Amino acid sequence: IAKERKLLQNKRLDLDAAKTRLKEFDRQAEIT
Amino acid sequence: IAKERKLLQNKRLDLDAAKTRLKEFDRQAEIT
Repeated sequence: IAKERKLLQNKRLDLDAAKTRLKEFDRQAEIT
Repeated sequence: IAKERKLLQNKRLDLDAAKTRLKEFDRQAEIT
């Protein structure tokens, strides 16, 4: 549980980096 | 022309970084 929520909080900022630059979190958030 | 193609070759790798991590280049490539 701590591993899945740690990778959730790790790759949440990775998808923040993927979505905020305009012009591993779905499955990880689902398992978490 | 050299400035627009330099920013093309600069931000092409930026959108490579944006698209290869799965789960400024459109307008720059159009002007170039």
